[PDB]
Amino acid sequence: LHYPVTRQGEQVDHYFGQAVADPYRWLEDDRSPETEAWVKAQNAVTQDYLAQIPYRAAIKEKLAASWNYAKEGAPFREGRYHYFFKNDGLQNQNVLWRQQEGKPAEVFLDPNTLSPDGTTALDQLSFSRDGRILAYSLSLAGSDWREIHLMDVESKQPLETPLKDVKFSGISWLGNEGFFYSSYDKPTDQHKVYFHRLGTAQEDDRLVFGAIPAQHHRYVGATVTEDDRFLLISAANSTSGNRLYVKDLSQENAPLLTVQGDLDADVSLVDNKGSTLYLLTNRDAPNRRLVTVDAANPGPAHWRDLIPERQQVLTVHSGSGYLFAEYMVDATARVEQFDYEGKRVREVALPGLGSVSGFNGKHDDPALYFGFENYAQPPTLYRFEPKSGAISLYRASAAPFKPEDYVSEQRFYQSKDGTRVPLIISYRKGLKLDGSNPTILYGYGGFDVSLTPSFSVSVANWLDLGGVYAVANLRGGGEYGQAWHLAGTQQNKQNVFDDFIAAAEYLKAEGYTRTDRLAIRGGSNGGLLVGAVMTQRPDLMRVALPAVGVLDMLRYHTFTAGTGWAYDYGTSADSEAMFDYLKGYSPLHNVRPGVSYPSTMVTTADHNDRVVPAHSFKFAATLQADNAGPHPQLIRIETTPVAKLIEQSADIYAFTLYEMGYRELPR
Repeated sequence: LHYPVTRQGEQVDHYFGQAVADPYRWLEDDRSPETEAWVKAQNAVTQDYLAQIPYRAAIKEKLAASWNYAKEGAPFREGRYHYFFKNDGLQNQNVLWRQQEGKPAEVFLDPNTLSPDGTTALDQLSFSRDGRILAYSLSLAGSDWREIHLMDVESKQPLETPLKDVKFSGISWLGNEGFFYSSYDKPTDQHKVYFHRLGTAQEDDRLVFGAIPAQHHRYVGATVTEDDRFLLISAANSTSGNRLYVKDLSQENAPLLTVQGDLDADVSLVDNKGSTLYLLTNRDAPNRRLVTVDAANPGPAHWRDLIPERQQVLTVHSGSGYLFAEYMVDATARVEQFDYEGKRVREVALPGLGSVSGFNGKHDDPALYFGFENYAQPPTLYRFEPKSGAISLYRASAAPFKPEDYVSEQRFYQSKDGTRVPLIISYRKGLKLDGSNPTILYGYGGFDVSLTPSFSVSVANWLDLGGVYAVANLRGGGEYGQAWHLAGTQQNKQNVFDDFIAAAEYLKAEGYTRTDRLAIRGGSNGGLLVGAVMTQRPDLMRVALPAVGVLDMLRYHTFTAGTGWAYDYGTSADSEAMFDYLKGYSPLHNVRPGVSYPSTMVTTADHNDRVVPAHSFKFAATLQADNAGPHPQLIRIETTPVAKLIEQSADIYAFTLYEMGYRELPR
């Protein structure tokens, strides 16, 4: 196996008088002739290696087939039509359909046509109060930038020229006058809120917040309440914590009032009832609570509990004049229904143990819809009649997978410090705990993100191939509130890696699998997780699959959206203690010459806005130069989409099973 030669530069960075060599610094430029040539060469070696795997084709074909099935989302009324997303199984992007009373359904907006190879994608859609105008954002290529298009809903033709330079933005209508959105320029790290009035040019949009020094923030958002009474402005500099402001829209030129003026807690708007604001917050409540306060004196000291904090994490949706409190019980959902006065109407019986979506609707919606799923249960839709609480099946899944053919169980293990951590293990019924089943252990562990049960075609296909899929709810995530999150941020980040290592040990000890049959996987912060564990414990697994990971913890913040993750990671510039902690686990800086790493398949796109390819490029290069054992250190750089995903999903599984010693499908 001959790796492409990777040139070593002379770059040397210094942190607190300490020197650190970075020979692959030139790879940080993913658009230079050199880097693009290296990328091309690498993909060559990789595809050549995968060519050796006989069953790859069968896996791809199995993946393709099982994916082709009709999908249809929940309907939602706007104006005089009911809209709904559909996919006949062969379409890259879901199509928005529309239908009027008794009349036949028609296509309303098909994103696939907006681009030859379906590159451009539909992100968010927002209808005016009357449903006569639709604003929707499109993401060209694969960047965080957007364009907001404006369509006349009746004729389905463009209303005005699209708004440009929109990013990390919402789209919230003030009646039928216009909408609020966010952008970094006028109308480069000072995000601002602007108001676009229909019938005017974007160059004249009025600045609402973010321009004066006191309002400078990296991220700002704006939302107008359903009844058009209040404008809520959130402002933040990092991924956790935000300030919040309110403006009464029934008054003429009302001033901004401060709901929360510090970044010591997250607080967001749920709805309003008259002049009373309903807010979800973790302020003085690690598991979050729902509070109310009068909009005319909305400070934290006046907030009053509507739904008090409990031992489980709270999330709140509103619809049909009710509030729906979703609680997380060991990563699985439970739902309760309350009225705006805080009185509990009932516990809503869910179809089982998993994840629920929905329960979101307008004040007047006669019925609410919700989806249910888990690792063995493909997405199912239900109709919930609010008043009686009657539930009825709305759309069974057309996916080619029978739930009862699988097992999905929850187990708890203990991490290094004794902490109890949940783990959900899924597989085809009939499996024996003899420790030989090929297994993929997945995790994330960060940014208060909770890994709740989710159905995946690619995963269900791994289960059919005889493999085991295990998802650990590591600290760093939000499964057990802020405490769970914080025990995995900054100088505690090692707790996340220890929890992951312990899950690996549990799976072997319980007979699910063994070291040569274990693969660990993760994406982004999960890519960091894999990179950190494979460098600290190369002896723990057979295959490592770090996707789009943050792997250079010393320079991650000098890049892209990296400037916004300091809350969770801290930066090498904060202090020497933080620099030392980061250098202590930074994957890129912990690869050592002479170590035998497991077979690795680093995945990433050639260009990416959120997590720059440089992380993966440099990590892969470093592994190829340092690895001593006979295991291949490869990198697959992606260069239509679902056809490219299936391709990549097949490449990963083929590589994994092949590296575990298989030369014929496990089953």
